[PDB]
Amino acid sequence: NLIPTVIETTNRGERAYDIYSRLLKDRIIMLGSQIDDNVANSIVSQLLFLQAQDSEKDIYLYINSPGGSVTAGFAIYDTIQHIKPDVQTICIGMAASMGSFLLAAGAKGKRFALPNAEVMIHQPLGGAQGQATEIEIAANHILKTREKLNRILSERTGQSIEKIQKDTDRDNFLTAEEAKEYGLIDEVMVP
Amino acid sequence: MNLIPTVIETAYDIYSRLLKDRIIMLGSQIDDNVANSIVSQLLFLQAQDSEKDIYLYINSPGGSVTAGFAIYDTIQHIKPDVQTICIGMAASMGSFLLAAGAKGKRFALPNAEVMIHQPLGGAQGQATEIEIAANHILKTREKLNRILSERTGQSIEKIQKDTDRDNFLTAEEAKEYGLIDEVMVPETKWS
Amino acid sequence: LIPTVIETTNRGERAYDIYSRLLKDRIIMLGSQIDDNVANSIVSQLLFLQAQDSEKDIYLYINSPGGSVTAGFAIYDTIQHIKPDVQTICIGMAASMGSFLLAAGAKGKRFALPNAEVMIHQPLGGAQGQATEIEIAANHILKTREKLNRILSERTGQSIEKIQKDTDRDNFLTAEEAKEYGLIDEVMVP
Amino acid sequence: NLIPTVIETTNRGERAYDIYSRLLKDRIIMLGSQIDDNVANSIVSQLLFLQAQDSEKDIYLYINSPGGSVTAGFAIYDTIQHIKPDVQTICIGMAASMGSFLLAAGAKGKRFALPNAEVMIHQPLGGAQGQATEIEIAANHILKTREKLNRILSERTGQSIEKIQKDTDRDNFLTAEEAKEYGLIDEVMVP
Amino acid sequence: NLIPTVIETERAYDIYSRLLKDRIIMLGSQIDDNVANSIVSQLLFLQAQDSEKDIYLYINSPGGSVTAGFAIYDTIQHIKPDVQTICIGMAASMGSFLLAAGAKGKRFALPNAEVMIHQPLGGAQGQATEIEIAANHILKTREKLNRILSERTGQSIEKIQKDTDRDNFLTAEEAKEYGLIDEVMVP
Amino acid sequence: NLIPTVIETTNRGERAYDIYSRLLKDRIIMLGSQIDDNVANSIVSQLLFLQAQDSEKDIYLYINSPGGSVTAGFAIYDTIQHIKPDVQTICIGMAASMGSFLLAAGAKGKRFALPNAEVMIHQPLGGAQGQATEIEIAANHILKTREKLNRILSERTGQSIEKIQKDTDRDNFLTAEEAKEYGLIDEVMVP
Amino acid sequence: NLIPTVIETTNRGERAYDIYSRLLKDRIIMLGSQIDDNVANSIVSQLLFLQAQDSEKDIYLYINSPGGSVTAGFAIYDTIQHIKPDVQTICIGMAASMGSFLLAAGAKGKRFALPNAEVMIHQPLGGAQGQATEIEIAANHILKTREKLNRILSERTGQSIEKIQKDTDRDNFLTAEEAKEYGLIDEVMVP
Amino acid sequence: IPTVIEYDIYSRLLKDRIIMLGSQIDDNVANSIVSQLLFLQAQDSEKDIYLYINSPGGSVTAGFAIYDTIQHIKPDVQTICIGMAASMGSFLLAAGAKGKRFALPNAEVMIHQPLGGAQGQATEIEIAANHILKTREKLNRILSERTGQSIEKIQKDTDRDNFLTAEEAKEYGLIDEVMVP
Amino acid sequence: NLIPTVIETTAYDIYSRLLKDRIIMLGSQIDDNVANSIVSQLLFLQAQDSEKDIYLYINSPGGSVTAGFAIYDTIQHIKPDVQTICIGMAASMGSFLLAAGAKGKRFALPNAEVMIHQPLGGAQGQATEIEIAANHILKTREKLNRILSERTGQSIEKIQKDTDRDNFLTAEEAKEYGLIDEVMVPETKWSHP
Amino acid sequence: LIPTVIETTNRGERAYDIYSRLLKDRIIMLGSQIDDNVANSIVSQLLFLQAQDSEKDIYLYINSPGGSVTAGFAIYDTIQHIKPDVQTICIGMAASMGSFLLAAGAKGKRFALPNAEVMIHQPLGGAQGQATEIEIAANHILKTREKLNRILSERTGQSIEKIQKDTDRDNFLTAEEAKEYGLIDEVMVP
Repeated sequence: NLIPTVIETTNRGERAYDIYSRLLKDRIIMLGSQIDDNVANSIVSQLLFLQAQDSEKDIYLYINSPGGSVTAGFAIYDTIQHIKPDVQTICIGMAASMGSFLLAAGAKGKRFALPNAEVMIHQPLGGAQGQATEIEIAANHILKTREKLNRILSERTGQSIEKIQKDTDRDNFLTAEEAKEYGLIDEVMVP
Repeated sequence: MNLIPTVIETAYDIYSRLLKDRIIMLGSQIDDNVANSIVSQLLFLQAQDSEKDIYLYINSPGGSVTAGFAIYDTIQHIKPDVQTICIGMAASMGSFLLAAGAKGKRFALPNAEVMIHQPLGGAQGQATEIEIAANHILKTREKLNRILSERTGQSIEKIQKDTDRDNFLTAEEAKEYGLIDEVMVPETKWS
Repeated sequence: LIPTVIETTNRGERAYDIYSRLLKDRIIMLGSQIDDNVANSIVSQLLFLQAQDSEKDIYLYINSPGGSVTAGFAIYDTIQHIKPDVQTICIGMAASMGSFLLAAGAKGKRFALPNAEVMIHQPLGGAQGQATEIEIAANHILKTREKLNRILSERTGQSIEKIQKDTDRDNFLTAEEAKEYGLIDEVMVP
Repeated sequence: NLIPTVIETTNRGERAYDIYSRLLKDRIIMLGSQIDDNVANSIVSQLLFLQAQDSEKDIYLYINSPGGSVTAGFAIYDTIQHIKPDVQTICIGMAASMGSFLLAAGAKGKRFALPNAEVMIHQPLGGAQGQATEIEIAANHILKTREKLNRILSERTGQSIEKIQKDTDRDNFLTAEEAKEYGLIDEVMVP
Repeated sequence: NLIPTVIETERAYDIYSRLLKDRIIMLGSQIDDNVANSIVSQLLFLQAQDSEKDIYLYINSPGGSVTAGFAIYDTIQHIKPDVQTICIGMAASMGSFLLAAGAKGKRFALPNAEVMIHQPLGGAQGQATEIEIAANHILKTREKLNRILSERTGQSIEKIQKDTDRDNFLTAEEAKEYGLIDEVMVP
Repeated sequence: NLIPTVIETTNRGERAYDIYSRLLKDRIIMLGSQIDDNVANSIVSQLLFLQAQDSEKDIYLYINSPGGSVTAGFAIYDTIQHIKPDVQTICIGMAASMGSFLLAAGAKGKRFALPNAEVMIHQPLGGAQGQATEIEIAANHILKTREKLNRILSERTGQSIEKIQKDTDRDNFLTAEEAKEYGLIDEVMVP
Repeated sequence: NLIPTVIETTNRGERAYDIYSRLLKDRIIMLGSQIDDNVANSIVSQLLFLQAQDSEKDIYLYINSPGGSVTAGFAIYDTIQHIKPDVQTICIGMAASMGSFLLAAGAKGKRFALPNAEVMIHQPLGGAQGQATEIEIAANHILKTREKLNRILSERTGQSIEKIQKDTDRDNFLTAEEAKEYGLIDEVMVP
Repeated sequence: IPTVIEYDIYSRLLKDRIIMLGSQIDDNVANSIVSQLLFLQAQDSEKDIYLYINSPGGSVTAGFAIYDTIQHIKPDVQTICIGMAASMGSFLLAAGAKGKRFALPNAEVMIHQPLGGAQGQATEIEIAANHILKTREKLNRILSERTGQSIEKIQKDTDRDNFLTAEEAKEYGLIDEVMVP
Repeated sequence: NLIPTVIETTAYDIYSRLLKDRIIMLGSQIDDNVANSIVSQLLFLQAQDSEKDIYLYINSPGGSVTAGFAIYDTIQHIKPDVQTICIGMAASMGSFLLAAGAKGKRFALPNAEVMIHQPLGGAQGQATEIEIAANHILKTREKLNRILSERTGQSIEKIQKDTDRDNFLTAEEAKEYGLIDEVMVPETKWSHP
Repeated sequence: LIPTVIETTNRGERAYDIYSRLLKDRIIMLGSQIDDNVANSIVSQLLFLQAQDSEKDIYLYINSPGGSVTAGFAIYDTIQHIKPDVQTICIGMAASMGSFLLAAGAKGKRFALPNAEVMIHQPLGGAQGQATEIEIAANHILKTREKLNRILSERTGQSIEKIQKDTDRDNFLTAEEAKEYGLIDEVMVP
């Protein structure tokens, strides 16, 4: 039992939705995996389609993710800012790395976490191999990527870039209350 | 009219047939994929009817704590009561979810087992990195024990002692512990 | 390759896999090892059939080498829990937890075909780690064996002491031998 | 190109069958692989379905199989004898081991092979590992299983148990004509 | 709902299935039990639809299992309709055997198609007596293939034995001359 | 991982589209992978289909790709140029190597990047093995391929061949604004 | 990865086509992979299907292929020649080895390449292992195969067999214009 | 000749008629110990030999090469269990000169039934089963002779792993004395 | 009592026999094991005689930079002149050691190859960790180039440019570059040692 | 597992492996692929033999499929540099860099046994990476080929142009063909 189906019956007969497609009808998108190009391609396409249907109505992005690719993360980030409707973000379980970046990327006032959800922030990870000059190019690129991430996190959270740099040097785990205090979300969702 | 093909396992599978009657079947380890699916089913069922009970059958060795908390928080968040029924085994995060069902509506069948223990994990790298990971797991244990204490009526101190090692409980022991409310006996089939 | 059956209804054609087609006639096919996935499916089918009709009999065919004891117990308790009588029919082999489920069918409604085999034995497992962790695991499996033997005793009429001796090692039984044992009620003659 | 689809257009629409499901509609079952518990489950289910559709019309079981599991073979064997319709057996290509046993299990007068089909008989195979007494138990079991197979073969072919024992000590390949002479089949199907 | 239409494969109406509507069977792989069972099934279905109209079997195959090939061969002989055989690309080993097995006057190859004939291949492991049984079996299987090829080509068993000792590649024209096909299909 | 479905209800039917096929209905093509022959075959086919539906309406090509095969990239490049509609290009996330080549291949005035999308340019990569003569043939071939690539990029950007050669000697990472200044795109799309 | 779908309103209801089956309605066949027996089976099937639809109208074969099996290539080659419709060939990206052979195989005056498409010609490749007499048989066969390829290529291009032999001794890469001058194609399609 | 611990330390003890078994019993180990036993007899056919045993056992045939060589030679072979003597290890410990079988106070002994495998035809499985059952009968008979226990008791006591302390091994008759410091 | 003689070990091998004549034979990659052995040989030879020349034959694709510096620093540290002779190839740290020989005593045979390029490395982990690894390899390159400048007479600027990619030099080009002092030709066999 | 030879010397019994015993008689055995390790050993043997006697001939037996060009040149240059003549004797096969070393023997003292084989071809290699890197590797291997052909031309008396043509593909020569070519001076009669 992985992904169940929901049947609706209308004057056109039966139609079948997988559970995620059923929620998409209600403008809900689930980000529930590692972020890669396939995942970003999917989320981007869902956002574009939802705007096409209605440019005024809110979209709800549920986030349970350990992060992943920074550029895939930025394809989702930029699409969210680009479209007309507000995108609410809701953290369930865990938002780490690029996942926590996307959580912070929701419409101001509309970023949430459930009470026992975990938020983790840290610096980007990568690799470099080859000649000294090639390692230099790769190091400069990851350093500039970190600067870009911190700059945006500063705008979204209200914290200084200096504070962001210090707090992301090592793995930094926050509770839902701490994430609110930090400025990564706006509210902890009460039962 | 168009009718959706029906199957036991993948189309309209046996689990989707139960979902129509507001039953969710957990029969695997808890990972992010399973949690995201269960969360989605829970949100779907609330949207269909905010008042009617939901039924969550649990046979699970447990798994990810964060994936488990995604389910846990969704259950508390939603309006309908979620009944939990242990069949076979509920271990680790599986037992945590069983204990999280609506008060008075947490059940086990007579030969089902319940296992409670401490969270497991790993760390590698620098002394400072191991420290951060140790602190994180210890805080995760404190969070789990605090909630179990609230849901069982057992003290935090007692939970800590009883979970130091693998602790197997019968259905009756689980009831006495406060993990469940009632052992469902075959004699009361017809009430 | 699981075959499809298409049925005509007054509002259109419906495709079934062969197993869902038999499910329409209240037949459940167990033809594999018992694990959490298989137990989830069998339990789901049992609950579905109870919800369709709480009075009509269910037919559970069993060809299984066994598997997880906890997964087996999920099925066992579900069978005891539901209102309908669950008939059990052994075809091929019911071994270990498979034979436990065979014996769990409704009294008078436990069958084997003439050449079907039954095997009973003690539970299998493992433990790794500290002396204390090995002790917890040994006590648990020993308690599990007592539970299995107690229920088997009640379902077969054999004493707990006899069950213990007979399950010490692999014990292969013919369909007639299983009937004599009290694991089934009748051998189904063609 | 593995498994093609056939389309039939009816008064109330269009219906699509894979080739094997199309033949099943004409009471034809294809046993075309090694016999295991999963193959047996599908064959038994098809036989049970066909009897429920019509309890008197013949069933046709085509066999191209190297054989496999004895107990899975017996699930099929016992189901065939149990149901009311006559089950015709037709060897195409090869029937070896448990496949040749099932070929001989067809309704008397209705067991066939095509002229160039190959039939092989031999003693059961297996294994045993562990303590001396465990090896003894496993040896006693396979020997008793061989006795059971030989006894039924005797009933089905008219050959003595003594002859079957000798003729199956090692791999014994038979032509369609030799299989008829042996009593494994009734007729060689001539073009 | 209508099944989706695709080139290659839910369930789907692929290009091969669309040809099967016109009584054409496409063999474009090695011959194993799965391929054979599907082809046998297609032949039985086509006979049941119409027992009079011709069937067309295109062959591009390196061969494979001899028993799987005989499952196809015997089904072709068994059914009422004529089965035309058409070699495209290559018919090797059991593939060339099936090419030769088409209806008399209705076995074809395209001009640049290749045909290869050779002896059966196999293995044996174990006791001396077990190697002997395996050896006798493969030699009998060769005898069976050569006798049938003899009837189907009009070549003597002696000549087939000699010509199949090693890998023997034939052009479409050489295959017609050999009696494996009846005609080379000219554009 | 599952791709969501969108069901479009028409007058007398229902169309169940996967999200990508739903966008294609609105003349949107999503390039969200490495470029290889299979991806090129699909993109080219989508372009041909869209031309056949309407030869005048714009097409939208979203690009999030690390590039890949040069020849496969040229199959797409030449198809874009061949067809009558304007193909707008929109970089989201990253366009690297052949991905950045296709980005620059869009209709003039209609090449775009989102604010945080990354663009990378570098020289072609390959390999050669065997005899001295064979290595010579492969070296000359890859050198001629680089000359072809640089000449086209020169035409598309307005930069000289000499400048492109220098700027592509090593991995060269560009921001969206830098990509605009370079002439690879025409505009950075602001929210 | 996933092939997009086109859905159209038809006399039998809403009909879904993969992008390639939709193009098949315009008599377009897309070769975008290595040539093996399965690819050949598919391409031959499409050619036969299109002839059955209409025996007079032209077919358009797009070629992006690194080549592959010579025998599979000849199954396609002979099918192209056998059928009544003219088959137009259009090189996009790369036509190498058997790919370039199929490109040259198109209807006289209807063989095309897009401006940046590449063509490569060389001799057949193979292998031989075993006894000296077996290596002899394999060598003779591949030499005979090369003679066959060169004779046909001579007929199709207008070049002498002697010139083909020399030009194909090693990997020989050609631009679209070079391929035209050679006689492999008739025209370069300018945008 | 150069000397190392690992002309080694074992070579030095062999001069004083000491043979060290501190590994699993396989054909290579058996060949070495047999060769050492034959060498010591050739040096002096009357003087005692000392065999130290710390072994989890191993091959039954390899163990029987050693056992039969002990019985064949003229010198008494004292056996001294250190650490653990399991399976064929405990068999060789019990095989020492009567009255000259020893264990150190914290040494362990384990007895159980032989282990094996079988794969193939029913007839082949039967031959292998009959073989291992005969092997067990041979081991149990010899163990009965060397301990004073009945064949019936040995059979019951070796059905599963049976761990013994040094004192328990003495009471069982596998050794004669537990050595005092 | 006499030590057994062999060409190569599985005993007094061929390299040990040449070591008696103060010849050290480098014919492999430079790793720590090779470096520790060569350093040990140099220290031994100095202890035998602090005056007499050492002869280091080099046929090496190079290897570990730190291992190469263990050898380099030992050469400079000891009293005797170490002659270097390139046979076959001296690449990367191999070419660095060739250049490290006693001034006036660095040779290549006529068909030997010399290759110079930049150091190679790797980094994985956090952005901060990649930065540390990059800075370390860049400083390592500066160090190598500085020493090559001093030993060849070429400017640091020239070496940087010339080592950006693989740069293959003939024996004569290596002389012209200042990596060696003389191409040892067969014609001088009898007239010169 | 090389056999040992023991000899009485001026102050005691000394053991040699078969190869170091032959080395006493100024014989070096090449019977493998050429790599840096093999070259280190061959070069070392040649330097040792020069130091033992600078005047007496050395005998190099060659059975080798070739291998590293640079490792081969280490050997080639050492031969040309040392004072004594190096005789070369081909047994079995001298292929690629092996046939180059065979041709490198003192002129008049290059031999093959009657059934020995000689093979000549162009250098083999590879390159991965950027277009610029592939160019550097291609220029390098082409320059390496020109160097080999120039020396072969000098050693054989054949033109560079003929050598280029004759080495385009694998070219197998009998012992008599290798003499005619100029790779050896004589085929040794039994």
